[PDB]
Amino acid sequence: RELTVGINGFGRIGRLVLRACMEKGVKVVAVNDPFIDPEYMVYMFKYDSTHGRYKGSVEFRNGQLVVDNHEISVYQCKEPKQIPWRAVGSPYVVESTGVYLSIQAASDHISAGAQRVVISAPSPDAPMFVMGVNENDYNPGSMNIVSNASCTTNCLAPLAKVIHERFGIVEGLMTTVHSYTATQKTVDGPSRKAWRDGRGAHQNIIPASTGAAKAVTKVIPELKGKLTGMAFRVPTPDVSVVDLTCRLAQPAPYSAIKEAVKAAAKGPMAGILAYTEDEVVSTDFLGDTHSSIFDAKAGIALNDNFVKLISWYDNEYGYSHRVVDLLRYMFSRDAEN
Amino acid sequence: RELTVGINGFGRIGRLVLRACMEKGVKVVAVNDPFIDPEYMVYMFKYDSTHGRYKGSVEFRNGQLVVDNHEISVYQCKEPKQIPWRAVGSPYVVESTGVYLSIQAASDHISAGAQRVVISAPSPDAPMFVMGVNENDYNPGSMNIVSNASCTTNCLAPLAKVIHERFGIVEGLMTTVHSYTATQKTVDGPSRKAWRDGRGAHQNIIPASTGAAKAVTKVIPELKGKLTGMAFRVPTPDVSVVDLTCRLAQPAPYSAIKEAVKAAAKGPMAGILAYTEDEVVSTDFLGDTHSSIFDAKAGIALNDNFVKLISWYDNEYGYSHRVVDLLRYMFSRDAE
Amino acid sequence: RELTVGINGFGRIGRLVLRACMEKGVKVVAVNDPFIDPEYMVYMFKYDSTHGRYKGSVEFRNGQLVVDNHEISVYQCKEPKQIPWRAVGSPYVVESTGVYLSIQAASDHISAGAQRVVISAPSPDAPMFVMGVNENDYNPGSMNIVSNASCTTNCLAPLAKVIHERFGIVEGLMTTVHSYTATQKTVDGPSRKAWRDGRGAHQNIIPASTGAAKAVTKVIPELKGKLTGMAFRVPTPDVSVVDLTCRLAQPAPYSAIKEAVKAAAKGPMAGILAYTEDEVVSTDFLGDTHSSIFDAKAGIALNDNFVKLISWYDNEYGYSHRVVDLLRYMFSRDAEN
Amino acid sequence: RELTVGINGFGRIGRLVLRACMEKGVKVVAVNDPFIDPEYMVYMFKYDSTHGRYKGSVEFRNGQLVVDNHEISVYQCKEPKQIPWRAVGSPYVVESTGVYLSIQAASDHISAGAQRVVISAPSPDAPMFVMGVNENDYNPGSMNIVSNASCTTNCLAPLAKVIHERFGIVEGLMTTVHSYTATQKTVDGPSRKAWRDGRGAHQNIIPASTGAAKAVTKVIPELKGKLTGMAFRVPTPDVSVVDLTCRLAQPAPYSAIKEAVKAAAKGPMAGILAYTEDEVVSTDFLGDTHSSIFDAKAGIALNDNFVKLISWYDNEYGYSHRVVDLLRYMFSRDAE
Ligand SMILES: NC(=O)c1ccc[n+]([C@@H]2O[C@H](COP(=O)([O-])OP(=O)(O)OC[C@H]3O[C@@H](n4cnc5c(N)ncnc54)[C@H](O)[C@@H]3O)[C@@H](O)[C@H]2O)c1
Ligand SMILES: NC(=O)c1ccc[n+]([C@@H]2O[C@H](COP(=O)([O-])OP(=O)(O)OC[C@H]3O[C@@H](n4cnc5c(N)ncnc54)[C@H](O)[C@@H]3O)[C@@H](O)[C@H]2O)c1
Ligand SMILES: NC(=O)c1ccc[n+]([C@@H]2O[C@H](COP(=O)([O-])OP(=O)(O)OC[C@H]3O[C@@H](n4cnc5c(N)ncnc54)[C@H](O)[C@@H]3O)[C@@H](O)[C@H]2O)c1
Ligand SMILES: NC(=O)c1ccc[n+]([C@@H]2O[C@H](COP(=O)([O-])OP(=O)(O)OC[C@H]3O[C@@H](n4cnc5c(N)ncnc54)[C@H](O)[C@@H]3O)[C@@H](O)[C@H]2O)c1
Repeated sequence: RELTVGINGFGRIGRLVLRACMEKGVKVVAVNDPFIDPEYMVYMFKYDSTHGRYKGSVEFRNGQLVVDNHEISVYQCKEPKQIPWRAVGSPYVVESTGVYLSIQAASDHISAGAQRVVISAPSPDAPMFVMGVNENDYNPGSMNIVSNASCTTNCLAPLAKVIHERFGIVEGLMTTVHSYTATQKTVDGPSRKAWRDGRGAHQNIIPASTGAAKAVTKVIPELKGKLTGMAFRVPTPDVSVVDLTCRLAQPAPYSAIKEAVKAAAKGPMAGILAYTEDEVVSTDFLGDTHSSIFDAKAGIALNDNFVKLISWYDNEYGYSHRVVDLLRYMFSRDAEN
Repeated sequence: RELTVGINGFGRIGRLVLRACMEKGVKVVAVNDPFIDPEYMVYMFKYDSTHGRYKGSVEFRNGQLVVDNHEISVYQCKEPKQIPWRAVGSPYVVESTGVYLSIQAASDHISAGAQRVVISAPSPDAPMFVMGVNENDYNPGSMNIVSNASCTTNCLAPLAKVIHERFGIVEGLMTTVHSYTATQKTVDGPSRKAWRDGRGAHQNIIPASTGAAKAVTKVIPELKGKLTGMAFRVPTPDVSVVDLTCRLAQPAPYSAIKEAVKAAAKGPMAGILAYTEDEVVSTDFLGDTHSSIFDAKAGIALNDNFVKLISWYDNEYGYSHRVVDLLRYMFSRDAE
Repeated sequence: RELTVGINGFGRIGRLVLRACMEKGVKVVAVNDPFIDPEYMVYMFKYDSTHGRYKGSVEFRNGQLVVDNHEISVYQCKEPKQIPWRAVGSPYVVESTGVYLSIQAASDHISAGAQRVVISAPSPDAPMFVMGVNENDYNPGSMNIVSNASCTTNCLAPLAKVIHERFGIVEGLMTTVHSYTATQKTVDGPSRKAWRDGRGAHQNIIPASTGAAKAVTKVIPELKGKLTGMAFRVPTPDVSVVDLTCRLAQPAPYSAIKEAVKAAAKGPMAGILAYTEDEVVSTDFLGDTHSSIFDAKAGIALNDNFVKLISWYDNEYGYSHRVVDLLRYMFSRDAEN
Repeated sequence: RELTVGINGFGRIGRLVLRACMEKGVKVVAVNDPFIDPEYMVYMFKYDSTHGRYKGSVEFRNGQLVVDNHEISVYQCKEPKQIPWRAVGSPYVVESTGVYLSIQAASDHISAGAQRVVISAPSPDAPMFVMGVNENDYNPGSMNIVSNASCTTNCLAPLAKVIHERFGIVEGLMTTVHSYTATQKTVDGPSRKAWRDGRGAHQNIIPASTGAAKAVTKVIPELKGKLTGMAFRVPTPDVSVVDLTCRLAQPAPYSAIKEAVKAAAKGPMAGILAYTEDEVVSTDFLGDTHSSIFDAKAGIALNDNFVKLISWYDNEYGYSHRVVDLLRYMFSRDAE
């Protein structure tokens, strides 16, 4: 009768989800990754190029990963249907492999003994949630497979909600200037499904499609047809920034925009949306747990109804924190039985 | 009876202007830079981290830089009033130091012997020009000091002109995702006039100003109050991209946008504005001489009146070619 | 009765081998890569983040890649035994996939119709060659599967040959400061066989084992037991540098070392070993076709018998040129029938 | 009756020295930097691209920088002779500007009121110290201006001492693969005193000098003529690694090398020299306070008398901690 968590895919998100669970006191009972044995998991969790050394103890024994004296079972399965989730008492599962994105693909975790699945990416069909925006729409009795959307959606949606509710978004287009990720290549190589994404990640500014802005209209249905966008991948290893250009229905002097964002940050979006007026740059958000940090000085108003709003996000770390927040939220709701 | 060019500030722009002049047959008679001696100028011109080795001969002798057998006088002065422009026959001067941006600061070149000055950046008061957009407003009678605007302005203005003339820009905002430059720092250091610009250039996405925010509506006055924008400096050493989000007056389905850009690129803006449908990334424009290369596949439309348009530019190389094109244009008009 | 070439694995080396063949007038009859279709091959060959746009025409039609009007057959096979080399008249095959490194693995090309194979990497057992060092040891009648060693070996061996023959190498240890490659990761990810190599390539200086110095003693047997070394992978996308610290038998004033290197560069190692006294840095060798460029000003002599010698190499481009040179050499020798 | 510290040059080293002082309870009474005002110092100290946000409070008021409630006077002088060190009670001064390296240049601090000066770089003439190697040679009677050598010297000297004392270094040569620094350039620009250092720092592997080449045999005189080396600057923003290739007198099988380093790290060089057998890379040492971290698995031996030894260092952070350790050592010795 406590939340327990299983992680499938011990990657950037998977490992940082474990870090967040340790920080928040969420019990992780098992990790599955066929490419990382237990001894190697210790190394990959202990040392991080982006987020530093884990501040605590990491060891292995008895085929287990032991973090701050918490024993975590380690499985080595290539397919969700192979994973023995029943053995660790039917945990809530984070699907962070990147390759099981549909209800059908993720449902094999349920039949292998998972109580619920949270897909750590947009899904073509599983219901999507962004904490601070639409988590109340989760239904414990009808949804065992959900999605926590993307990092970009988690940055954009809270800001879009604040702005739309105060001023009215008539239409908006967004760009994210985004750090490279594990799907990209060190040098020019094959990416048949998205050719630009094969090009050397460290050498290039790379345009890339993203459903993340429209995704904000799955989580904020009033914005259907009113928001879309795209990405540029650039040579930084973490932290990204949303640039939202929108036309507003009611006049929105920039002072009124700042006040609305601050009010949201201090109140209902505390911990999700933050507000700064400092002269920040991307590294200043390494390790930041917010979904969206509004950059007051970087935005521009052409006029009272046409503005460019800028918001930062640690795409690895903020998102991993939201995965945990969504799990905890789901569990508190699922207690409705 | 012929165009001759002097360069003040033998930097990224100054050296690439000399390369462009060599490519386009324009005679450079002198280069001034107090921080680079002739023998050192050979090395800095011969080897380039971004644009490769100079394909030709580079030597020094008799206090001169010699490129492909052309002798270039080398001066070593810290202030424009010190430079002996009269000794090399009153050249047209490129002001590419970054620190003499006003008519007042640049006029010292004229009184030191320069025939004309082209400031290689936006100016608070000198008239600004973008080839393909407003060069015809140059008035030989009354403009001895001019500006070639900025690299971003040279990318944005040709595209904005095409879109505005075809569909009508009601309002627009732009971003440039821009390579780092010489004003930035390798590691966090002082930049009291722009604090974010001091932060390590290779480590950060850095919000910043763009010269295009102010310059674009000087060169296209009809857009005054309808367009501005900002930059993010990112960890690439050259090539940048404009992302222009605009609301349009006339219906602008994306097929019509593509046909409008193509027409401009094949016609009046040939050599200035190009058009691609290839799956391009920033390195694909290293050494491209165009001002603006419209990326058809990267753009997105929300609807027929609200669109995001993407256009690339080699911020060092395209702009340097435009400096040379402006000089040749001025010289031809000065014969009136 | 002309050299014809088949490429297996159209990667950094595979594509740059095709560029070199075009430059040198070597006929490439076919390319095989299961991850790159013909239309996508056009794109990957045309545009290069490191070496610029291909200067010529690239098109596809009739299931073929057409470069400067030369038609090249394109195959899409995952295993060497699947490739129809007989269909294109028994070419000499470049094995540049990175995954068929042994005589046994590469021999399937022979049974599929390849006349010879050149493995574009060190082999555990195929005989290895470095142009300018030991190519004369190739035997047309006994070797159908050979190796062109590695980029580092191709840089080190020519210099080591010059120095050993003039002064005598008593012992030497080398480091290569080397650009990242396709085997590395954009962000921290799994590399179970070599853990450091999983760490983000763009963020880190990464120590990495290399058999490349000892490899110089397979190609220069007199140096057995006398040379080994290691690598640091660093955040550049191409071009690397050898730093060889050696104790010499005969006194070797640095002026005598420079003269020996120059004599080799102007004479028997022309096109293989070059010599500069300019104030060069890594980008200055992008596109350089030499195996080894000796940096006169960067080296140090502690004394007449103990020195550190520095030599540059474009690891992608120089090596790709040597693959072609070795093919042409093999073919001229194989004419012995 | 207590150590007080003044910092001249509030740069990478100056700010990280203030961080180290805050961590180690050392009182900083003043900071001087003509290029950073108090309000700007708050920002530059609070936010760090490499080492993260300062974990504490940072404010300005009354012309002062206030860190965790400690008031620090802020001066704005361009020359040491201008700095009012007497106003803050004759502090021990860190000279971390990079431009006052000689006894003669640094002595102006003494005549302006400094009790002592620690130059944060090798000096042509001031006596140089490496903690764990030769600090005992400091003579309070006769050394008011000293140097803490360089970061590479602080990595190399402790390891060289251990190896030489155990096995005897016959001869050695070293390389440091070193992160870029503030002296380097974002894009190819002028560096007339060291041409390769002008080339774009983020694009290139750059051969360069290391302060350790000359400094190591000043701090370990027994190695004079037996050790020198060079650097390659590469595209990382912090952390560097020494690669020491030496011929040894006594048999040195690699197991014995490991036991010798371990013994030093656990004993007399605790906090200075560390020892790891983990599969480490450069980022793993961000924020490490040790001078030298021996990488057991990365090294290689050709034979029992010829070996290559690898040791890491956070060039910014480890060195800044050593500056503070040297100041505290000097202060304790000055009580004699
Ligand atoms: N990195 C980001 O910024 C980010 C942010 C939000 C969401 N996401 C999403 O999170 C998911 C993972 O992203 P990542 O960045 O962590 O990628 P990653 O490549 O770092 O991690 C994927 C992990 O999954 C493991 N794996 C692969 N196949 C597996 C399988 N069949 N079974 C079990 N494990 C398998 C890999 O070995 C690896 O450790 C993706 O859907 C991604 O879109 C990423
Ligand atoms: N780099 C770009 O992308 C780009 C593009 C368009 C325009 N610009 C503008 O061009 C100008 C030069 O920029 P850059 O990127 O070439 O900078 P840079 O730092 O590379 O070049 C400036 C050069 O001026 C020399 N210099 C400095 N002070 C001088 C003086 N007082 N007198 C003579 N020479 C002096 C320097 O030694 C250096 O060689 C700036 O105004 C910049 O805004 C830059
Ligand atoms: N890049 C260098 O600096 C360098 C230099 C010298 C030698 N090498 C060696 O050359 C070889 C290739 O290196 P690379 O850098 O070009 O790697 P790469 O990853 O860029 O290229 C490998 C190519 O092989 C293809 N491939 C993968 N599996 C295949 C298969 N089963 N059949 C056919 N094709 C397949 C991939 O799709 C890819 O295009 C490796 O052995 C490498 O060690 C690399
Ligand atoms: N960065 C490293 O890894 C490192 C390590 C060890 C030692 N050092 C040495 O430390 C010194 C500082 O290096 P850094 O990397 O901190 O450089 P830096 O450029 O970051 O810092 C120098 C600071 O001095 C200030 N300054 C410049 N001129 C001044 C003057 N005349 N008076 C007062 N302040 C002035 C600058 O505004 C800047 O804040 C150099 O001697 C360097 O060799 C650097």
